Amino acid sequence: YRIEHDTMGEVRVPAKALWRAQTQRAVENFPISGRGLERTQIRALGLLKGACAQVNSDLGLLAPEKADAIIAAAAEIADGQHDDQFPIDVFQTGSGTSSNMNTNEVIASIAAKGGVTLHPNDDVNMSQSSNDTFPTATHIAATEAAVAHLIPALQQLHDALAAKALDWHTVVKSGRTHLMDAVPVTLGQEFSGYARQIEAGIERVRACLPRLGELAIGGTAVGTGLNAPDDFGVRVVAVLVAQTGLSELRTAANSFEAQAARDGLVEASGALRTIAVSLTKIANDIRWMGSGPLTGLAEIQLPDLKVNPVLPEAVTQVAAQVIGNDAAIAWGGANGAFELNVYIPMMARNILESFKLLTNVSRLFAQRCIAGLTANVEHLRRLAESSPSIVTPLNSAIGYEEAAAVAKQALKERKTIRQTVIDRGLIGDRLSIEDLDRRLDVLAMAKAE
Amino acid sequence: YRIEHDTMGEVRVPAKALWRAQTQRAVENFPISGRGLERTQIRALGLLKGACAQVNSDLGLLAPEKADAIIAAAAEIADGQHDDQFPIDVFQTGSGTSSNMNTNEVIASIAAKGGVTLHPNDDVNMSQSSNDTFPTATHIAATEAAVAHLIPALQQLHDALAAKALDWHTVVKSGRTHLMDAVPVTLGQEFSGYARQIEAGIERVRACLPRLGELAIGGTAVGTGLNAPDDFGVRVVAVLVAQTGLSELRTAANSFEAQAARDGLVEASGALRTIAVSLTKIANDIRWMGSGPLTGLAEIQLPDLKVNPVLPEAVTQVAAQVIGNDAAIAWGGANGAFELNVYIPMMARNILESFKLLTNVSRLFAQRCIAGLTANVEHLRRLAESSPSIVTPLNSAIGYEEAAAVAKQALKERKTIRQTVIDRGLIGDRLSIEDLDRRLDVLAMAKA
Amino acid sequence: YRIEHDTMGEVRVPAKALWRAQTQRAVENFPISGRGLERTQIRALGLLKGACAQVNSDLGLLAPEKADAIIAAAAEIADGQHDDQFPIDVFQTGSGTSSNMNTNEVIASIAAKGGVTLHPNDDVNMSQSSNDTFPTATHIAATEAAVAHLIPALQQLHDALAAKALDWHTVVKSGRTHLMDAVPVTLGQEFSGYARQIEAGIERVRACLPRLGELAIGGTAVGTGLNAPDDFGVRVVAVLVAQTGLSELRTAANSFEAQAARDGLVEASGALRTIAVSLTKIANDIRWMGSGPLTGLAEIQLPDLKVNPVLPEAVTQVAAQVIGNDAAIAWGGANGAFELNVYIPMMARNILESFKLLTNVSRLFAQRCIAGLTANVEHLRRLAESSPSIVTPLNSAIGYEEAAAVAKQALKERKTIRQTVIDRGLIGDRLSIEDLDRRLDVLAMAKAE
Amino acid sequence: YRIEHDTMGEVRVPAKALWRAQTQRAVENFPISGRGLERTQIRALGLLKGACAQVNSDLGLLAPEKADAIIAAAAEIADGQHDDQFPIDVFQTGSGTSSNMNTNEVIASIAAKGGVTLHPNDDVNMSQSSNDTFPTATHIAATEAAVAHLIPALQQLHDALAAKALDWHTVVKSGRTHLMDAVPVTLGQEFSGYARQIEAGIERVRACLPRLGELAIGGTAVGTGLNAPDDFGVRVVAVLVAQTGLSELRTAANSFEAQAARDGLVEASGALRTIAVSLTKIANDIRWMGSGPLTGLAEIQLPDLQPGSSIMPGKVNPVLPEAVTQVAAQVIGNDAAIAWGGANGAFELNVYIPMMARNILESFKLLTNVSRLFAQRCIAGLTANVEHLRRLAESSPSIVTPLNSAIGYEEAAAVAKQALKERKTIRQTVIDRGLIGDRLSIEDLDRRLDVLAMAKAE
Ligand SMILES: COc1ccc(S(=O)(=O)N2CCc3ccccc3C2)cc1NC(=O)Cc1n[nH]c(=O)c2ccccc12
Ligand SMILES: COc1ccc(S(=O)(=O)N2CCc3ccccc3C2)cc1NC(=O)Cc1n[nH]c(=O)c2ccccc12
Ligand SMILES: [Mg+2]
Repeated sequence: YRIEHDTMGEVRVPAKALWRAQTQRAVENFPISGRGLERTQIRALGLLKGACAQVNSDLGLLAPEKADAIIAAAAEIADGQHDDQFPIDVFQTGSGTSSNMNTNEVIASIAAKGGVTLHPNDDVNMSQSSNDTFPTATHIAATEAAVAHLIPALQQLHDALAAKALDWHTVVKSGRTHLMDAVPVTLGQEFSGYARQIEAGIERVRACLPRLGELAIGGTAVGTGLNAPDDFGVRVVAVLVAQTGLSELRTAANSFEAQAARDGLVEASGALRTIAVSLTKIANDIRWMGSGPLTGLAEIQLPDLKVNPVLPEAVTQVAAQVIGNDAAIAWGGANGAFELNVYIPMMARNILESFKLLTNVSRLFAQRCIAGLTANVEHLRRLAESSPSIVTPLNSAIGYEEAAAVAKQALKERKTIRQTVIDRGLIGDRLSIEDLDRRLDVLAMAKAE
Repeated sequence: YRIEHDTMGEVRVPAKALWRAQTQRAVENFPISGRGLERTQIRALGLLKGACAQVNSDLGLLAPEKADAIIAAAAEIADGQHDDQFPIDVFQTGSGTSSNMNTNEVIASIAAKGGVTLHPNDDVNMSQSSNDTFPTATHIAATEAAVAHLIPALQQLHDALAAKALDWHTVVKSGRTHLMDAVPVTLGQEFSGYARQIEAGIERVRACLPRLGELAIGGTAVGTGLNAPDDFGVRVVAVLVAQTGLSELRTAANSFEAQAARDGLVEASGALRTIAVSLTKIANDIRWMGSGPLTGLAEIQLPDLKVNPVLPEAVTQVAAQVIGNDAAIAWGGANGAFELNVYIPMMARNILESFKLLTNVSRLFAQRCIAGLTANVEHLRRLAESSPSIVTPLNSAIGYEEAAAVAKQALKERKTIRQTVIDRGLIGDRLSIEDLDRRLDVLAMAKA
Repeated sequence: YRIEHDTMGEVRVPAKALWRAQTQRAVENFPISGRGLERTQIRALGLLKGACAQVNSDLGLLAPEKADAIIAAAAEIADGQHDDQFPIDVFQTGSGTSSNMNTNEVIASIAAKGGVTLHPNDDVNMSQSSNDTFPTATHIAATEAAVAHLIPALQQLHDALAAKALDWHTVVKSGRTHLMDAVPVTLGQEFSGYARQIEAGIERVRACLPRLGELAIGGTAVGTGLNAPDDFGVRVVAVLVAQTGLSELRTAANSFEAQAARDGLVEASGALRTIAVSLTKIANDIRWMGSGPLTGLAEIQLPDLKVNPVLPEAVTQVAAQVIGNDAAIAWGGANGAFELNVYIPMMARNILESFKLLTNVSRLFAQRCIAGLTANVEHLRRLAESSPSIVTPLNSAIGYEEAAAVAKQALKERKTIRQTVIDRGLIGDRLSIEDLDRRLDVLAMAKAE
Repeated sequence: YRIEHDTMGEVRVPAKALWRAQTQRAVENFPISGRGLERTQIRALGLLKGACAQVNSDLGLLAPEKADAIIAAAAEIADGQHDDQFPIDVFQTGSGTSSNMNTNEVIASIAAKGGVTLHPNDDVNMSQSSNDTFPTATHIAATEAAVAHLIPALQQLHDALAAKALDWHTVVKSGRTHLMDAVPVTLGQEFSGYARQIEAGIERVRACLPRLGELAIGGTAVGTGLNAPDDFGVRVVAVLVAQTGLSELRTAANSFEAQAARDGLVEASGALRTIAVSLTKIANDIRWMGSGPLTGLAEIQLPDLQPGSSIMPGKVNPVLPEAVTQVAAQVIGNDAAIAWGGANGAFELNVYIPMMARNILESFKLLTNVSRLFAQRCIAGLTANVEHLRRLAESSPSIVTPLNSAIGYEEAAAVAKQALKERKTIRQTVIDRGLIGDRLSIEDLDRRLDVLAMAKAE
């Protein structure tokens, strides 16, 4: 234990900890979840403190020797060497002040090892406030999770779904509407639908990026930029864009909206919620198609990990969590007051978790489920050919009444419509075998080649 | 009190009604909510039936006499002349087939009044299925609601907020963070923030239009187009765009996705929910600013309709409704199976209600609350003159070190920056009283 | 099109409208949804005004002739005679003061026609405020909906599920876990699970009644009872109980909690949301059981209204709406300030609609779906007797290696496990035909009563 | 590291790991959240495995030396000694079978260190299945969180709010409706409302326990009890109640409902969501009451807990109401996830258990922890600005009403007008208009304008 102090007085701190007194106060004040900032959030805070020290150096506001020590410690934090030094709960002051101070105190302690004296709030927090730094880090983490992780993961799932659409282009089967037998489709067509749902999901994430990428940096305490250079924002963003390659990061269109609200996180959660909705439909269909092996639909076989549909269950459970996280994000989003929205840590936890779950589960689903599905091709075609649904094209030749008798007999004898029409002696007067084969071609009915 | 014949018995229908037997069976099957389709949904079904008859006539599949009569009846339906011939509950067969058949039967009856006999299914439902029609009318209605009603209403609200941001550009007041006294801002700056939130809301709606506008029409029963002309979708969409002026209506990118899912309504509801979140923050700040006149902030006076903030209460209640509607839409969205999402009538009721509530309340908020707000300028300035100050704007007069000493002593002795500079005997050749006041001026601190 | 004079100016009021100037201004101020109060809310406002006039008369505060006029007018409103006289939008002032005034004006106008002059405020609103009346009417309406309408409807559905569970006691079929074939159950056992879900739903509704039936009446503007008799609450409640027979109605435990919050509505919506969850599971299984007639499960046939499962679709759509309404109620619930929660009309619309939809859809589901279901008995037994899941009790006789071979051949050749064991020549000293029959007794494996 | 053999080949496992092959496959199959079971779930799985081995011994199905070794290992898990041996993701197979096998394997590995061979499946999973175990452990954990932790934390907040209600019994202030000035109340009355909200919240938790405490144990794979003793459920329950003292644990009313659905978790989340709604109203009113101290309401002062700002050095923030409102938001989100998993079961099994368990147990923990912090570090230390509140109440136009019968509603309205315009008290404005006289004495006025009497405190 070692003694430290802040504006309010003196505080006991673990002796070998890189954090200081404000972080220690926050440890004692918020033992709520036992969970702190994620690696992506810590990395974001590191990048931002580095970019801030760079621009403060560039405007000759910060001595070069201090800027260099900050930039080196900030590199260390962005790299992941210091996660053990961020012990503050997610459920902290709603501005993220506490985690901002955590980053400043940890950076000061790293520089102190290299023999450089930094003041956490006069050097490491120079030209900044808690109010604009913690939301900036949150939007950097979210932008990076959308562009570098989620979109590529959904592109891999899209590609696995589109590959199946192609492989299964002629695998004709019974359509189902309302869960009841309908006119024919192909597994390919169904998988082209699933592929479109994920491609549309990528379009929805891309459409939110012009507002997700907005950074509050330079707005200071209330959005006015008081105590910061007038161009602090555009300079810090230019450093982050050059360092990350994330061209989507940009200065806020309005510095007050960017601090009074987190509407860009609510907007983004909407896209993730819509993806969760798409993945629920895709995973449900796939587990139903794999159902059996005797009493279910037995259309396809899932790869093993009689196989339980374990990846569909993970996907549907992840979707349920994204929906829950979405409601929490919208709740925090609505409840800002005046110059600041004080639900940032909670909203940050939820949107970053939704990004991570959808990313990881989309890759596992694509690789370990979609890629290895095998279709019961001949069985699917036999059912499609034996369905009362395909008798309609026969009504003009044999009449409604006889069409109905053919469907009833085909079902009762478990035979194809073709073999029932022959069995009933309808060939000859009503139509020829050539006519029957044209009318009952289930692949032509599916309007596939 | 006319009696009709159904293939499972007899059906008594009201004599003034234009619907027939299938619609009456649906009236009897689903007495759940006692609410039917809204005007918007009736209109879109009319628009769709007129367009389908036009293309069926153009392809020579439908005798022009019959097409003409369908087109005439459909135009009446689209023009709101029959909003009382659609008695089927919202909570019906999940394809919306019942409401589809309701539209077919009303058109048949209207045509019969002008001497033309139409079969509801073979003529009025020609080239269509029971599964591609109701989702098409739903996306027509939602696209029209977004483009012709919501976006203009939000633009009216944006423009009222932006007008106030300009009026109040130099109306200094105290900032509040965590509800606690903060450095100065202007009422103008806060309104510029509100205006940007509504502008971002319009951008959010605009961004969903490429998917909201996708129509299933031509996909038929399962998305394959069986029993429809190969170009039915593209030709119908072209007629609908021509008649409505809605360039946002488009053929589905994937005919299977367009019927297996309603992801477009889920996406759109997300934009409306975000708008509802923005509107809550704006309405809440405005009622708080008008709070009192004695026990509140008393920053502004709302127009009187001791004024209760009735329009902020209507806005926040609408917002709550849009959040609930949004949960219902997503729930229906997720629960499709194979070739058909069967939550369409419930998802339609919820998205179209969210569009209508946000449109109506945004116009009312803009016109009957925002436009008439008056600022208590002298009160606001007195709050600004009570905000914390910073020593930074003294740096050039006393130096980092003295300024640092001023901040420390102000904090320790719980004094203002201004009084601490005076008490330390800093007034003199280096800093006059005029200079200290100009350096710490509250409007300058707001950096307007 | 008759004319009324208002302080603000003249106001035109429709001819056969019983409302006055304040209601007309509200119609002009809030054109938002075009939907007004529901029949239950209007009846509750009538009930409350009658009981308030009865008590003001009993205490000597109101002339008997004025009290008699109010009680007669209020009875007509509570009888559903004036549902067209409440034109104000749900999205009105959040206390519901506009609707309270609407009731006062309608009563004054009904009394005017009988030669009695009532001041809407001074007489019909005597001892009441603008804030304790509308929530009192909401809680009366909700308590009545729960006790008189929803519980009976749920009891009807319970008894239909229980009746099917009894009729299907020995209808052995293949269990399903993860949608995959599992050891046997009966249709009866599954229906007994659905019955319990609905019985537990009735328990959930009964459990919230102690707080749902709490009435704010007598609290006046802020909960203190200023401007009302000290015993007004207990007196009006005693009249409402004696008149309606709703013993669940009670004074609020705390007069400030009853006006500052609508927590009892949020609690009740949670019970309705749980029922919506139970109904989703029941309706989804039932439509899945009736899927076919060829490519689906084909366990049961639903009665007509190849039959589409239209009532399970109505049920699952109602469940979605109840879930959405539940989210709106909680949102309004959380957002009260100080002495008053100003989301009452929105919360009232959503709770009373959830009660109505569940009541109506439960009765339709019980009568037109559940009562008429018919099981494919012989077919269910044949699949149960043909399932690889049931070979485990052969292990002690022929070994788990030979038992796996029997399972694989039964499935490939679409034969019963019994016929496959015989076909493979396993009958003999290690296994008698009677021993095989005991081992593969699928109904015994289900362990029904 | 150390090699093992599954029936799908060879698996590598951390050396100082007590889990075996199947847990390591699950670690490889499901890298989704990087978050595993919580301490309460692990303890519950320990309690259940020990109760099952006791009953299997009692019924003579499991050799006493095997049962004692499971009981000893299961007690180590329930005591929290092996909280690092459960690496499987929450986002696993929907039954919880992976986490069930994790428990069986860690128990087998603990017993091997003492010279006893346990087959994870045949001995540690005896009479149980892959489907009635995990939901049993979830309901144990959730019942224990409700009765042992949340209800006492709520009672502590209730008691802190009630003590303020009593201390502020006579602290008169203006009421606020629609955020506008209203007739007088006391700060004590408002706090009595907050107290009643938390008390009702405890009633709401109590009312769910008869169904939250229902255990699936003994139902086996599909709810029929096949491969288990007919009375396995009542016997395991009898042991769990005797050992834990948790009287709320009971065998399910219907064995199919208990595995096909998790409606008890949905029901309990509704109670927690209602508490989150109450806490939102209480915390929002409290931060507003403490707002300012110069530009806000300044009704009360919150105890200081850390510095708020560097730019504005002396600024102190309502950090505990902020933590409470954020926890509330998380409970509402978690509640939507639980209901979604709840509705989506199929036939004999609801396969959303691990996700529903994570969300309900977290809601219980956040509400417990934040309720105690709120009671101790915020409510207990609140101070009222008594003179400020009384001044506003004595100057309120709302209090002129009881002058009606003495001077007329018109003259009363002029007193309000004048007092409001000239920033004076109603009592002084009435004197300043020469109203004191024959029909209104100076003590009659003091009696009529008694603002505490107008609050009507019991
Ligand atoms: C999950 O659906 C199934 C699962 C397995 C099997 S199987 O290959 O193992 N199988 C077992 C039954 C059987 C009976 C006679 C001849 C051959 C067979 C072969 C069939 C089915 N469905 C059907 O038998 C469909 C069916 N057809 N025709 C009917 O009249 C009928 C009546 C009621 C329900 C369904 C139907
Ligand atoms: C919805 O599941 C079904 C629907 C209909 C029918 S039916 O009665 O109309 N029918 C069609 C198939 C058939 C084949 C030979 C002899 C008779 C029949 C009769 C069967 C089924 N299920 C099955 O055929 C189940 C099945 N059993 N054995 C297998 O190896 C297998 C392999 C792949 C997929 C499924 C399975
Ligand atoms: Mg004040």
